[PDB]
Amino acid sequence: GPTGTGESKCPLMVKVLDAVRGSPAINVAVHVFRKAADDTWEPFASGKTSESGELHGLTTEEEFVEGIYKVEIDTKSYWKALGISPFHEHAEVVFTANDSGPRRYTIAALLSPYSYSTTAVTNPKE
Amino acid sequence: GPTGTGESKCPLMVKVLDAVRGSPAINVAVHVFRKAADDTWEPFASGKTSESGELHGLTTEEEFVEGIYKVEIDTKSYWKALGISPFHEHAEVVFTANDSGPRRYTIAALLSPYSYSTTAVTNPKE
Amino acid sequence: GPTGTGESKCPLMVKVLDAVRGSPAINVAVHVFRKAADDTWEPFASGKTSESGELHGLTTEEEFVEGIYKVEIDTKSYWKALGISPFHEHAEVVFTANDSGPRRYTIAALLSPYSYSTTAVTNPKE
Amino acid sequence: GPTGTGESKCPLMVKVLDAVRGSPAINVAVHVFRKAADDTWEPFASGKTSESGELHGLTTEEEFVEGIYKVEIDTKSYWKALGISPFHEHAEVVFTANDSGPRRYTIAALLSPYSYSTTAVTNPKE
Repeated sequence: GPTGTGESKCPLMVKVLDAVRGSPAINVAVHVFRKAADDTWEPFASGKTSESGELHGLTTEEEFVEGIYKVEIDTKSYWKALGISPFHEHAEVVFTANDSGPRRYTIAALLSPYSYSTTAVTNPKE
Repeated sequence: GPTGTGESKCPLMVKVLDAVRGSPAINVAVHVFRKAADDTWEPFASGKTSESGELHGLTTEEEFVEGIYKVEIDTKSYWKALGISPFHEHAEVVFTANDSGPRRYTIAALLSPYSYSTTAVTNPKE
Repeated sequence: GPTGTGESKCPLMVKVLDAVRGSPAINVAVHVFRKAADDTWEPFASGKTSESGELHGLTTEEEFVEGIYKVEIDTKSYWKALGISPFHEHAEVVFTANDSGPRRYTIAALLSPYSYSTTAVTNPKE
Repeated sequence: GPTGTGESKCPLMVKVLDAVRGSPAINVAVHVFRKAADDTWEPFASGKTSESGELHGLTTEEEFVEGIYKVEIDTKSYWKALGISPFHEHAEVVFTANDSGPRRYTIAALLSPYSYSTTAVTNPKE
């Protein structure tokens, strides 16, 4: 579940919440990509949210180098399973991650069938 | 149609959206209040949103004086009518109307059974 | 800080996030009221968010009986201190809390100077 | 003024709001894409939001066929222009345009340096 391509002080964590039910979004698949040298998206890490709606251990401090990363949340499969025909195919969060500043990231996403918000971070990890 | 009290160049407008169905929240009750000297809420204007999810002609420029206002939105009757169990009793937006600031105010509300956003203002008009 | 009128399995917790800075909202004063028998708001508990943007220990399982509670977040003082003139006087969350179902509550609030969202819960506590 | 490609009864419209200043996001670049057979994104329509934060006449009913669309919003250049350091590279909305569904689509985006919401649809018109 909440795991991926690494284990460290958790430089990248994802938390998904369900705005219709008032609970975390469990079993939401997440795919992380890194912008490759040839400008394409290279697959970086993936997992699914736990019963807490969280995704941990996706990567590691060493592996998480500067770059443009795309965090893709499969919202569609999530609503489908619930009996709902959602509007979005998925929710994507694209950002630059460096060395030069903030180096631990909490990407949060609040889900509604026709809407979603996404917000980012704190500082060290907690 | 769906109007409040006074009709003319709208200094205050309300718009409500349904994030579950992806459409405007139609026929929603909104009640506006002004804090009186003894700090109690005196009814100011009221109305129900139209088929477009908007409420206009609530008040007028001469009537809308500086002060503290409360826009209360009956969110619960809305979800009940749809058969979804909601969390909130209602949504509220409390703000100070200040002359040296913008004249026109659009209070936007995006609704979910367990969550809501509220955003405000602009200046010239539509 | 994150404390109030009780200590238990945390039936009521509050977390505030800053959407402009990407961090938790620290030192945000929170006031909780309970609808009184005579239909007025009786003060119930209060505190301020910690460095994590969270508020714990506000109440206790025994003290937190069925009722309509109003959670008031002093967003205005928060932005003022930051050098910003916000739009809202505060952010309020009004809901019924029972015995008959969900009995642990996490009220979260994401803050912007002219906007704010609020969402509620999970189930047991975590 | 601020238009995309084809002009007439708008099957797709975009509106962007600034949650920091409480006004429309003016002069924002939006690029629309259609997934092609080989699953690559082919440019479909583009434009900059007007003084009202809207983008109209992007396409036309005859042109807007069923398929998967991507609306990319240049959020970063927006915050840079204001001098605020943002988190996201840009905002994206990926969705399937399906005939048996509504015809008109308004993609609404509410922006903050570290957070964004996106909501959709209605049906008849304005």
